[PDB]
Amino acid sequence: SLHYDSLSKVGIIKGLTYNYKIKGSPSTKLMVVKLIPNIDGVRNCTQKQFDEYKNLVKNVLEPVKLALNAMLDNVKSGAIMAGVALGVATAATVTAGIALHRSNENAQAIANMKNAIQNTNEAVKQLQLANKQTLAVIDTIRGEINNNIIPVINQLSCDTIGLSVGIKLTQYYSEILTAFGPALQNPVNTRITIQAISSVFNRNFDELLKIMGYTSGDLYEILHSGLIRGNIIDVDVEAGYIALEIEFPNLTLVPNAVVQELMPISYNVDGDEWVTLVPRFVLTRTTLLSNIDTSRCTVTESSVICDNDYALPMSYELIGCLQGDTSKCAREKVVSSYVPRFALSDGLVYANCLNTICRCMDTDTPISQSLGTTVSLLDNKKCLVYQVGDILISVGSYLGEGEYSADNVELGPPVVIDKIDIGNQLAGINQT
Amino acid sequence: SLHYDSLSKVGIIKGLTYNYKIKGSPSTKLMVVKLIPNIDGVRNCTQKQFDEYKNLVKNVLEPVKLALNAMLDNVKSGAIMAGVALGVATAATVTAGIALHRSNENAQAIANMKNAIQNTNEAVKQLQLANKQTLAVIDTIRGEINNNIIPVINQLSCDTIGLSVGIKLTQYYSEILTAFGPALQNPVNTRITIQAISSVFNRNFDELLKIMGYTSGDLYEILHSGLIRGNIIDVDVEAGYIALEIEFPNLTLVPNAVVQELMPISYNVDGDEWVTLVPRFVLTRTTLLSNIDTSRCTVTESSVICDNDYALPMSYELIGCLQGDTSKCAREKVVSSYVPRFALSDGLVYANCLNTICRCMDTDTPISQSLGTTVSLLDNKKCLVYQVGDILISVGSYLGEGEYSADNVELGPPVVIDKIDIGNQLAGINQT
Amino acid sequence: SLHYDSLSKVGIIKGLTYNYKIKGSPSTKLMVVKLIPNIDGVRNCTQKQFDEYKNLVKNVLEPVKLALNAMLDNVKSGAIMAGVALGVATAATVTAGIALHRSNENAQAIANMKNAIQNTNEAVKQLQLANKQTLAVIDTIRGEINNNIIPVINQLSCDTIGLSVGIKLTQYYSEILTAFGPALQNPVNTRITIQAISSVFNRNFDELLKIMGYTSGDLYEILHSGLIRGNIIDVDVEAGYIALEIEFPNLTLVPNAVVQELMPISYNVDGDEWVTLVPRFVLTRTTLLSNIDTSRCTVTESSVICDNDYALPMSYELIGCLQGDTSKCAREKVVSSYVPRFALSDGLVYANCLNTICRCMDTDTPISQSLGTTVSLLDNKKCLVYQVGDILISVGSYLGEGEYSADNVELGPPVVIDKIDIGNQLAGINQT
Ligand SMILES: *[C@@H]1O[C@H](CO)[C@@H](O[C@@H]2O[C@H](CO)[C@@H](O[C@@H]3O[C@H](CO)[C@@H](O)[C@H](O)[C@@H]3O)[C@H](O)[C@H]2NC(C)=O)[C@H](O)[C@H]1NC(C)=O
Ligand SMILES: *[C@@H]1O[C@H](CO)[C@@H](O[C@@H]2O[C@H](CO)[C@@H](O[C@@H]3O[C@H](CO)[C@@H](O)[C@H](O)[C@@H]3O)[C@H](O)[C@H]2NC(C)=O)[C@H](O)[C@H]1NC(C)=O
Ligand SMILES: *[C@@H]1O[C@H](CO)[C@@H](O[C@@H]2O[C@H](CO)[C@@H](O[C@@H]3O[C@H](CO)[C@@H](O)[C@H](O)[C@@H]3O)[C@H](O)[C@H]2NC(C)=O)[C@H](O)[C@H]1NC(C)=O
Ligand SMILES: *[C@@H]1O[C@H](CO)[C@@H](O)[C@H](O)[C@H]1NC(C)=O
Ligand SMILES: *[C@@H]1O[C@H](CO)[C@@H](O)[C@H](O)[C@H]1NC(C)=O
Ligand SMILES: *[C@@H]1O[C@H](CO)[C@@H](O)[C@H](O)[C@H]1NC(C)=O
Repeated sequence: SLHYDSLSKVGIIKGLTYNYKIKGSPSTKLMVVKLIPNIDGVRNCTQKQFDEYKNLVKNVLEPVKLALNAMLDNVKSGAIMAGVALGVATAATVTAGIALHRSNENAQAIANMKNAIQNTNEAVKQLQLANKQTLAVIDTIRGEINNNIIPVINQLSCDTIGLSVGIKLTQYYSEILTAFGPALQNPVNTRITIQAISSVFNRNFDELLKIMGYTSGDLYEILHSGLIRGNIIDVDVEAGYIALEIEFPNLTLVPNAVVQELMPISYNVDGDEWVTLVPRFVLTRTTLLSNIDTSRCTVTESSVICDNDYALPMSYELIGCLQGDTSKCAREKVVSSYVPRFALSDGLVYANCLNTICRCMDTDTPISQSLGTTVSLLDNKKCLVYQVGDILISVGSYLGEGEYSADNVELGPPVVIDKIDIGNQLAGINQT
Repeated sequence: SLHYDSLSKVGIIKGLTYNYKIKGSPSTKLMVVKLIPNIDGVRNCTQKQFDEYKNLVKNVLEPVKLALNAMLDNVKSGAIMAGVALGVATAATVTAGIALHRSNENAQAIANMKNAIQNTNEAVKQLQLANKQTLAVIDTIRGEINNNIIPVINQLSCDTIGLSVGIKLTQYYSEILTAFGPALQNPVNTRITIQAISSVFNRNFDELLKIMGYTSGDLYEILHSGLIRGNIIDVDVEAGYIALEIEFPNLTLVPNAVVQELMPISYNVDGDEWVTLVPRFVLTRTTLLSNIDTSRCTVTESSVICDNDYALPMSYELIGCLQGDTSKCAREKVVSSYVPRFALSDGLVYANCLNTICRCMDTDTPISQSLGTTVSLLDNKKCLVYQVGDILISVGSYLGEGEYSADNVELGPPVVIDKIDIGNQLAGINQT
Repeated sequence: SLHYDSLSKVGIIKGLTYNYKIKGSPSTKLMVVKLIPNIDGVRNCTQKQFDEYKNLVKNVLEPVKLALNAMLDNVKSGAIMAGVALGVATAATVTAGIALHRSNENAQAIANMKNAIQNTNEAVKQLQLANKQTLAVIDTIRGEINNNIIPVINQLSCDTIGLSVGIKLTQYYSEILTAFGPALQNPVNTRITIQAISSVFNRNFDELLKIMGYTSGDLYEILHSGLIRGNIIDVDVEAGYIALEIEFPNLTLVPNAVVQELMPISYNVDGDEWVTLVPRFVLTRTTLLSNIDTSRCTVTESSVICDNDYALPMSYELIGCLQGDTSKCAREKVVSSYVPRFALSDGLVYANCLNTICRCMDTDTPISQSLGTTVSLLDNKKCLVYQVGDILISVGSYLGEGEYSADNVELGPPVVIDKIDIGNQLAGINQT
């Protein structure tokens, strides 16, 4: 439970409040990415280039089929994993293996549609499966032929058509190696985001989502957070395609979990300028404080959205600091020319008026701050419009038992923190 | 003030000297990015796809217009911010809000040109505003229609034209969501680099700069450093466009500020190989040393260019080390097979001749180093061409009071530094 | 030498074993990237735009030619570097300078083919040099003209052809500045990966490799690891091209070097849930342990592939921990809702049955764990199929002197580790 009045006196001002969300239950859609295109219309001119290409595709997929079959043979049917056959695995790996087995029904439904997939002549098509599920099938290369070669085909000789298609087949191959590289090497454990899958399809993830029945504008939270992901459930070596299953997860709101932002400003210590060291975000669960590493999460207007729960333990001293004992708040000296010197909270302005400019516009007078005063509070008790630095701002009233003051503030120890500095410091401590 | 003679004896060799620059005053140009294209020529074939598209654009921009109006209503007219209405903000946020108000004059000048923007039929066009400012207007989609559909339109049926344009409209939409995503969610505080804006325009930032009156080759320092940035000043929901203001800042040379590079090499300690731990870059201001985090700056041939002043405090022990007391310089043991074992400074070579190969080519003799000697200096007093490792090099003369030696060098404490290692070490220290 | 039985008792389970590889000897191929295209077929319509373009290219390359000549003049002929003329350099810089001199023979062979390069009319061409080496020559722009303008040229007026080509020339220029930016500023020391070079050629690295005589599928280890790189050996300012030399290195298997993965799980301490802090990867050389920073390496199915040898020293306490003294293993408390609670190793399952669900399926009974027990081992001595969490798994037999137990496990000190937390903690330690 954060204590805001004692924190503001060491320059820590209450910022925005966000709620906390984590990935919830799954929902899936099926997709096929074709590696071997339908080249009807250019077959006689491109015969040489196309046969070379097909052989390369086969060599890429054969090792993938072996990896997928190796895992399927370790699961029998809930489903039981053969621990001895698998030998070594993480809990996540074992779970992925079981999931692959469960998805085999969809893989078979897709395989039985092989002819419909092969005979598709449009870059994007939707097929129906025997189990009433839909399948999104894409062949980027066919699109490029339909748009760039066919409309002008009567102007091109076969040598030109052959060379032109060969370059297209080749650049597509490079896009596959880049987007699915890791997934082809480890098809059981690797997941691919929708924005990465779309890099094979000219980067058009909006089209892929539309086929699967979604509007991009309605998926902002899971799309932007990178939570729409797929995995390889099957491959067909001779047909030349990869079967993916794509997840569109729900989000779970975590009860009694609040993420609070803190806004540090500089403060005065007998003529010197200092800043207090606290984490930007603090996670509170009912009553307890913990650390939240938001560099691994997406922060939105109202929510912090994480894939999993990333709460980390907070040190004893930091909890003591945040709960109101300022003698435990480590501070660092400011040496650079800029640092935030004011902030707005609940309509009031907190500022270091010894390092920035504070004036009352109603009276055209300067605002003083004694050297023993750490921060100054600007409210509407005496003046409505203040000049703070290069801006003018109107403020509200102060709520409290009496006039705000920061005349006798207990400060924590000074620190210098860096990788090299800690090395030198800790060595000095143990050497002495 | 760095002491180079005592530092070279622990393997720290003086490297290149750079000056220091930070962002200076702004200069701006106006731009409009059209989301709804001019489709004259295909209107009858694309009617269905185009109407769906326009509705999606409207839904994307409406929330942006609300965010922009919400901030404008908090500023009245210098301009005064309503702190109570805003409630909670950083100093940066308040400044951004005031800036938005100031840019409203340009937003109105652009709005009054709405018909000229809508009736543009070229991918890139320059318009004149009533206030004698120019406006750069782009519509990437129109370019694609002019280049890929119109020249072959007599070969295409309407079903084909409809589908072909639909895919283009859709992929453009995806590029907008990726490039301006964060900016549409927070249009007041988010800034976009020119190389990111250009990702909507086929990645052609040179064309965008040319229209705005600049040559890319003359903007290397601010272009490469990521300092050319824009922000959203207005949107037009029904017209389907975003109005941006793009900054082309001047750079400020910081007086008496010098950034000095240090080049660590290994050295000998009684048969073991050690390296001293110092920061690669040290910032000096007149006489004082501080840390500079160059991972956040662009380092060029002669300058270190930072957006803001990022100087950080340096620890007491590290200052003592760098100023000549080598007993304060922490060292780490070398366990890997490679480490720099020599360096060139002021025409002279410093090397660890117990771990690498040092020979005099003039006499074809080996160069000895006693076990108590930390580093050896190779100069032209005795030999002109030296073999150092696998290279041959000519050297200059040594400037000093007498022969260089490193026979009695006081060394600092040994350390091992990592995240896990510090955890274990600090725990051991407090537990004991 | 890792001690696995005592480590499993604090939740550290043996994971996968990888071998260790580093970059070996070089092999090279030559390439030319043309900046000034062959525009035969559109010369009369594009005259204005083309002349402006050529002037811009000249201005970009002139400074590069000066940097290259400045270094060549410091090397005479093994080759000898002029240390005085160079002044200040790292060992790496001096080596790069010597290498540039050695590559000058190839630069001359390329220059003598200038007319063959200029008269090439296909996007990708292979030329023969007088020294029997091949040269890969690319001109992306020519490809775009051959594919998008010529087939429809009778439908386009000159104004249209002029504008259309101008946009293509301009976007190409932007791609060059992005891909070779750093290389043009520092042509002696900067290296470019093949996937970055290919970003000038529509991202088609498979085509570039094919011309140079390679199959992408056979280069997975060096291609994916980023070890296929080139450097600028020459430029021709008037002709408008950059000459590159591209390296295709062999890999060296490091003898007696093994990289071992560790898999941490949670464990019980009197009702609390804790996890032990160890590095994920440990490098062993014959008998010695060291740290390996794999974030700088590519991890493949069987190998860890690094550019250079990145072994780092390991602390005394961590070695003691890993070699069997568990009182030296620092631990951290779990506060988040998820943590791995089991793992599979050598067919056996290790689990924390106080925090997850453990049951025997053969008898349909729960598996107990006393509060004083740290971890539980699930083997086939009593039950074949276990339920662990939400999965079912079959297990093998335990190899040892008797029944596995973890009743009296000595634990190391508790820690909280973060950047801020260490700052506060170390300050408290020195202040007290
Ligand atoms: C652990 O605590 C000790 C004692 O405070 C630290 O040693 C002292 O550190 C200060 C800087 O914080 C040194 O500053 C100098 O003090 C003298 C006063 O004699 C003043 O004239 C100088 O201008 C400067 O301010 C002080 O010399 C130094 N004391 C000694 C005996 O060396 C120590 O650095 C702390 N350890 C860590 C890792 O922080
Ligand atoms: C703080 O200082 C103490 C005392 O120097 C450190 O304890 C000692 O650390 C060394 C390694 O630096 C251990 O190495 C061993 O020393 C014995 C000599 O008895 C030698 O035969 C071994 O081959 C090895 O070199 C030494 O055992 C250990 N001393 C004790 C009593 O355990 C301590 O590690 C330092 N703390 C930190 C965080 O650095
Ligand atoms: C270095 O060691 C000392 C001594 O263990 C640490 O001080 C103590 O730290 C613990 C937390 O680890 C504090 O926890 C509290 O203990 C009281 C028992 O009196 C209990 O009732 C509370 O609920 C809570 O568990 C303990 O108060 C504190 N001791 C004192 C005198 O303040 C110190 O934090 C360690 N330093 C570092 C950097 O770890
Ligand atoms: C290739 O096949 C198409 C479709 O039947 C035909 O129109 C074209 O003339 C054929 N080209 C050659 C060289 O046979
Ligand atoms: C569409 O409009 C254009 C321009 O007037 C015309 O040439 C074309 O024939 C029209 N197509 C149809 C299907 O009406
Ligand atoms: C440009 O040159 C080509 C090739 O000789 C010719 O066919 C075309 O008509 C010329 N165009 C003009 C405007 O002279």
